[PDB]
Order: sequence, then C-alpha cells, then structure tokens
Amino acid sequence: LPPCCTPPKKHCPAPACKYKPCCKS
Repeated sequence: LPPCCTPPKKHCPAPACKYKPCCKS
C-alpha cells in the first residue's frame, strides 16, 4: 500500500499501517 502517512489512509487502525512513522512516533 502507498505511504500510509497520507490524508487518504493516515489513521493506523490495522497492522498494515504499522510502518507509519507518523503514527508510531
């Protein structure tokens, strides 16, 4: 998937968005 750190899918509800420095940090 594309950069999770984006308006489209910024939220990190699922694991797929575990590599989101914007959500982890």
